[PDB]
Amino acid sequence: GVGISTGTFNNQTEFKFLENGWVEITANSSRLVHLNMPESENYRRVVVNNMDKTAVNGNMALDDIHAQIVTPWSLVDANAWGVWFNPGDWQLIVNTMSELHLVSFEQEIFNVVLKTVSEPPTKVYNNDLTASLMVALDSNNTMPFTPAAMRSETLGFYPWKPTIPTPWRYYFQWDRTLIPSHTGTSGTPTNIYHGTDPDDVQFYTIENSVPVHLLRTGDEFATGTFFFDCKPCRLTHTWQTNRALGLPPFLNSLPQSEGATNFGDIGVQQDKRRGVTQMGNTNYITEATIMRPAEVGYSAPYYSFEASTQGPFKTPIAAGRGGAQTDENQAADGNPRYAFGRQHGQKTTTTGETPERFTYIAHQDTGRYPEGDWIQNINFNLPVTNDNVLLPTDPIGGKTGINYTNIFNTYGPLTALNNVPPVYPNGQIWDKEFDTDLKPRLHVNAPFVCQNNCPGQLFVKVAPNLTNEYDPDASANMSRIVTYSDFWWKGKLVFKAKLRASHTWNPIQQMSINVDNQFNYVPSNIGGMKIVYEKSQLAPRKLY
Amino acid sequence: GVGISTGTFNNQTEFKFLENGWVEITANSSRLVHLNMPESENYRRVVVNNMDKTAVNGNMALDDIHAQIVTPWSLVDANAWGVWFNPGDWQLIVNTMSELHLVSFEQEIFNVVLKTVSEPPTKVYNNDLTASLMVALDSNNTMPFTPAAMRSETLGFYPWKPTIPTPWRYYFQWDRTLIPSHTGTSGTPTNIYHGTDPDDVQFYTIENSVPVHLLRTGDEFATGTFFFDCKPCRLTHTWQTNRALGLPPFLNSLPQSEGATNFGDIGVQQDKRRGVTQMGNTNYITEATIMRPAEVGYSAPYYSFEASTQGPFKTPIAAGRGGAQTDENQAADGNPRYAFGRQHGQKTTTTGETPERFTYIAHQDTGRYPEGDWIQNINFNLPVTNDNVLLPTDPIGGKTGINYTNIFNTYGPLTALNNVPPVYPNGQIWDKEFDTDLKPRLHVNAPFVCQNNCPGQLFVKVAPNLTNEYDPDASANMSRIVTYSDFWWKGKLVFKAKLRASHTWNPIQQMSINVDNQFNYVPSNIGGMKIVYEKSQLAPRKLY
Amino acid sequence: GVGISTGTFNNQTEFKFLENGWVEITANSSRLVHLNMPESENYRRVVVNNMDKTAVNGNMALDDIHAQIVTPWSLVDANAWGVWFNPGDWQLIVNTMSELHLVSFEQEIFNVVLKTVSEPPTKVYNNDLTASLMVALDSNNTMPFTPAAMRSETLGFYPWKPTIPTPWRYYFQWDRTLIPSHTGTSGTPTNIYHGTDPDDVQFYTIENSVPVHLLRTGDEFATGTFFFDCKPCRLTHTWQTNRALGLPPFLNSLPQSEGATNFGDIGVQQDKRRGVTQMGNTNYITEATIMRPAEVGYSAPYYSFEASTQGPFKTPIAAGRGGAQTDENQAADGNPRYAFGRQHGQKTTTTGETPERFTYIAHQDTGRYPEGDWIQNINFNLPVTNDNVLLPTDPIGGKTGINYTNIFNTYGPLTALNNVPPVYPNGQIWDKEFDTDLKPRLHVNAPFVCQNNCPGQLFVKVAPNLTNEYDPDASANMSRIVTYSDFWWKGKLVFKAKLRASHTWNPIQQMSINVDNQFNYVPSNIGGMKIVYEKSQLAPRKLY
Ligand SMILES: [Ca+2]
Ligand SMILES: [Ca+2]
Ligand SMILES: [Ca+2]
Ligand SMILES: [Ca+2]
Ligand SMILES: [Ca+2]
Ligand SMILES: [Ca+2]
Repeated sequence: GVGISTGTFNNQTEFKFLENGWVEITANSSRLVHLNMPESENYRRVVVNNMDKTAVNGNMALDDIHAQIVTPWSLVDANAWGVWFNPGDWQLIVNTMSELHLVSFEQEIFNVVLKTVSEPPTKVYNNDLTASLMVALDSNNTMPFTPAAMRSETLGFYPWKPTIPTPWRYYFQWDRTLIPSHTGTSGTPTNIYHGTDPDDVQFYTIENSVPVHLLRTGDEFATGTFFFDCKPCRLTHTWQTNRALGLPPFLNSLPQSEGATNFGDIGVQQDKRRGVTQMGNTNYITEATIMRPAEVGYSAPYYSFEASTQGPFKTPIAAGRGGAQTDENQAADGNPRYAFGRQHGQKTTTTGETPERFTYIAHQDTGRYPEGDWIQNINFNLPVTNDNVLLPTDPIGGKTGINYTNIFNTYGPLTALNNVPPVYPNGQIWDKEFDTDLKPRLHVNAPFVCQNNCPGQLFVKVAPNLTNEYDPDASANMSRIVTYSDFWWKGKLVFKAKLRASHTWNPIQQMSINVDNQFNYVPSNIGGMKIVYEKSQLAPRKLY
Repeated sequence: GVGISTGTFNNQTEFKFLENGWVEITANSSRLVHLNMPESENYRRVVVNNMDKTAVNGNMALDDIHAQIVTPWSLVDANAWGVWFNPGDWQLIVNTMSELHLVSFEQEIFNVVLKTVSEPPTKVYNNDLTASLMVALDSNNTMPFTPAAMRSETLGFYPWKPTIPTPWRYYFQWDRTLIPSHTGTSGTPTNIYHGTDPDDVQFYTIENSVPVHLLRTGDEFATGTFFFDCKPCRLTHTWQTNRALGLPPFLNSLPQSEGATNFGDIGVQQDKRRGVTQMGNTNYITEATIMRPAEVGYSAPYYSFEASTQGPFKTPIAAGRGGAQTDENQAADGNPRYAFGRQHGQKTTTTGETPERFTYIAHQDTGRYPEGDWIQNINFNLPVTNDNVLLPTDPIGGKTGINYTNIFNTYGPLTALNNVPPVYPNGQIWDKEFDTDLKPRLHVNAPFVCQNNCPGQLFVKVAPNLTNEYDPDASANMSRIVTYSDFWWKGKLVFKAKLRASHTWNPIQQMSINVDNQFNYVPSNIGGMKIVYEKSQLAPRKLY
Repeated sequence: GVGISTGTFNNQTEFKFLENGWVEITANSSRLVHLNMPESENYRRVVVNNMDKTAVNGNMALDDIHAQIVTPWSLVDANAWGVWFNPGDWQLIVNTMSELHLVSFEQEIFNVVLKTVSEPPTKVYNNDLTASLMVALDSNNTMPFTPAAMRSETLGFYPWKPTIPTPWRYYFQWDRTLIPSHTGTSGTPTNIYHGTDPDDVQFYTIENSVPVHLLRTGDEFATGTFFFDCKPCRLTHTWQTNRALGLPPFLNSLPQSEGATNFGDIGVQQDKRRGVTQMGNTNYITEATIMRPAEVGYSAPYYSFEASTQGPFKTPIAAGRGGAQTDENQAADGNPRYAFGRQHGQKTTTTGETPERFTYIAHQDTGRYPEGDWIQNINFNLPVTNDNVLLPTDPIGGKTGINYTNIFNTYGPLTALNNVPPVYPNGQIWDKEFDTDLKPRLHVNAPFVCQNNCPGQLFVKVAPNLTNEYDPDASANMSRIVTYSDFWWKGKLVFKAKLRASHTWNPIQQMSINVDNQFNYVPSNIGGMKIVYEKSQLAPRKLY
């Protein structure tokens, strides 16, 4: 009914402690989504082209060619930590728990309203009570999956501020070639957009693949409750790298007085020691030689682009880096860098139109430091001669800036690593699994990955508001009455975490407020706000 | 439904006499609350600063520094005697009863309506039937408690006049220093606002702490019925001060003829009398010496400011004063002074913008008269020499205007006193108890204090009315359609009083109308009105 | 049996999460108590006397006279946080919970062993399997209560290090006088130890008041399980001082641009404002004038010694202080200062024999800053003249260093304050209540206070090991065989805490390890260790 409300705004989280310390966190989100009528009621296929840019020689990475079907539908996407937990709850979940399990997820659209604008320099807005807002929910997932969180196009992270959905659009198959080159490269590299291969053509439309519901003021649509099925994320980090795995060499000479220079001592000739190693040659048994069960971490090619059918692309790393030898200044390939607008973090009161960025660097020691790597000649005669050793300092291919470690992959049967950690408050939450016959061991964008099917996509769109003049048989773009619309949105994501227990004697790391961050969690005398990213795996944990 | 009313205006009290004379007074209140859209849809943190003023030297008391979170929500507060009883009922409850007990309290919001304004010099108002009024009810009390009655910001005291709620805002932790000084004080006293201590930072938002309900014309929200749990107020006053406690000395010579100068007479040398005293020294047993069981009242420091973390503040007194030696002209520390606007008392037809004030002076003799105090030397040799006596006339610290009684506290185990009386029609009714481990024996602002939890707070706010243009990703303050709203409010406060009985031969005090006040309870030929404060503990009562 | 163990060393804590988040923390403690034979098998009455010291004039505070009954029994006391939680668990209990409730407490003595020493320069130790260790347990509390934790004489805070019980001794009634004096004081002040008043003489002996159990190797004694009955401690702190209580003045001019100097503004003449105050005089309504319900905190006399029967003693304060204006440098009367040895904190590897000290300064803003206090003349005419104001700068009694605030007590009916917080790891846990007819509202040494009866005291003592020569009828101190003894001790203290929930948007304070404290929770290359004190009420909480 017009004068009747059809739902309830609620943005309240709820920790429900149960038996055996397994809390049941119920995060509720409500927002006031705002929505205008499409630029055109049509589906368009468009090609983005920037030859000129990549045509520079030694500029291949700045490639941007591609094609896309530009649907007239907007997409309401709430997949991002910043939509379900304020900083206050994120500090709770991160300090006290150890593992999170995604459980359900339900959402509805209530209190819909549609209005229409009129001139002159004085616009006038009046309800159009018979108009309709279209909602459609691709539940089976006939529609291609497009996680908005990857281009900061999710929902507002502040409950007390309106928000908006993103215009949906998806990738359309296209061939394209482009040969790599540096600056000194002579001539012109084949840089061409070939076109399309019919065998891979796929044009989707909501109309034909999903049942669209029309809603009027008095209406309201609510999805069902979906239950995720997939592995538990953890909120602990490991630090033991292959070098701190096992039983330490038994010292024979323990130091006799406190002193930053009083080191105990193994006390046994490197080649007279007992133990095991994989070096059939020597009899040396050092910390870098002894034999650790397997290998934490792996070495992968850095800033290497591979390329197929549609063009060059970076070769994703799952380890990253980190360390007393990074400090974000040394931030290398691996550590993800988030760039975002005012809706999700950047100081609202901030003008100018430059994104806000931060490079997340996890607490886990499982990435590598290439500098220290090296390779010796099987014979193993040390001190190693220059001819028998290949360092990260020696050039490869003849390039001064390229070393062996730059094309090195050490990923093998004995590799062990962890899944990407949650990145509050800009990270994705769940991601759909690849429909390939052999799937990845992890997605580098999401902590959780629905095994079976992921929740479906929810699309909305303001129904066409025809005037009194209209003739389809004409080429002229139809003309509609200006009509925008506002409606409320409310989801409910429910994870089930497990409490933590202290095993150490020493206290551990804990997220906390200090005289230094103190002002990142309060608004400005203007009403300015901002959400500063938090790390999510504070406490350590034995790996072996 | 739009064309349907959803409630009933009722401002009618009801005394329901039961068995054993224990009436059940049911005061009902209805008002037509009026409400505009927030200045900004944001929460702001602001600091009030008036260095300049307190920077005068000998001006510390006029300090006004502090910080506050300025929420975009209004608060409907009906906590004040002037909202539930007209003068007519207040005369009833005060003349015939003896003790009041707070019992329940329920309230609802019915008949909501939202409108929108349009130009030119001719404004035009039209219903926006799809718009929504937001109501939220912090029942658990997650929200900080802010009794409006302390700044005359409660609801209208006249049922036949519209009214409005107050913009909510609460105190935000902040340090600050300021050294006391008088005029002759040389140099500059450390007068600085230090800032904030993170460890005490608390930013609350309704959105995240309470479920907000959206209402449309056809909607209506009603809270539940809460049952207060706390001590009974009384409507009698005591007069016996330590000097009229017990068995009077037995007179030996009763006067023989009427005469303002015919005093009877004890007839026994002050040092040959029998009885008890606490003066191990002397053998004198006068009315000022004999031993009364305990001590009615206590002496406290007057116009003394103490100071902690956030600045100087007056040290509240719970006794006040009063007497044939006050007459409000002598009104000292203790007696509260109320200052208020047209909504609650000041003559409506009165122009100019100066508040209306009155200093309430209770009927109970339990305060003190410092003038008459004094201290003698243990030896007790009278007439007391100047060296053995310290009077309220002798200067302390060397200040001509400061005497010993000015820093004197006589509050001790034997102290007895009463709880603050009801102050019609500007006084608060109930107050929430301090969440401290050791609580006060009384609040000096409320007669009743909920032991457990006090009724929750009700906040309302006009939902954002977005136009057709809006982009969150921009720093510019959003722009909304002008929208105000009106709705009805109705509460029901139910106390349960007990009737009184005459024990004396002489009649007692009674509130009544006379040729002198006669025109404070009728309107003016203009429609002018006003509510004059009434005392509430008319009849006397034996203390011991 | 000799070759049979009679118990189990266990120093393991256990958090048992139940329904509604109310964990059940079970702290277990085991230690290897070590014990020698008494210096003499007799009870002695001794008098400590240091006239000479206090006889200095202006040295009264350094008084140490008293008498004591020196029993031949040792006392095993485990009353101290440092005995039940390592830092690791203390960080858990403090960061995640909100209130603790003491629940039970049981303890036993198992695996007893007695040995005996023999010469020459070569001592030889041999089991004396028939010898006996005496254990006695004053359960009814016939014995005077002596909490060892007040002189750092509790049990070892490290499970992997042996420990020892304290020689028991208790206060014996004695009169004594001593007149206060400063340096310039002429002549000699009456400084005398008067002796004893028979009417207060009380000589207690374990033998006559408790059943002593003899134990041999194969024996083992276990007490019962006692259930404490007393109030819950809290792990939150308040910050609102009278100045941040209530509804903040409604600002009329909110600032228009971010700026450390952009303060909003009340915008209404200090004497034209509405509201309530207790100043019958003026019409000013400032933040230091308006009327707050009651008064958080109280002002008490500082570094004031009172004196009765047995001599001068400091007048304990329950508020302390703290603030941006203390920093421990300003640490004044109130904040307790702990001094301790290697057994409980001081760096074990540290030589020299100076105690380790730290002044605990709580997070709660409920103490005062005397500097800012002041008093005005009732008339209230500001700017305040020097004659009408008495500041903390003006001398009292004629002493340059004494001001009015130095003898000021503002404790009155309206006072509100909290109970002392837990002081890890040197603080006492429970304390016995005074057997007075009117008891204190709090003990300043313990967070918990058994209402009924406190657990009883456990005393141990090595039974007399007579030689072949012995004649009681002789004055010569008997002669025994040298005999020491070792035994194990194990208690189990069980509190029941309640989990916490986030209400704020901003994260809160949390105990945590950082590059700065990092080495206070790990041992030294020598085996050095130490326990650094932790604060226990991290998170804030609305007071009103
Ligand atoms: Ca093909
Ligand atoms: Ca690390
Ligand atoms: Ca602090
Ligand atoms: Ca009177
Ligand atoms: Ca006596
Ligand atoms: Ca503080």
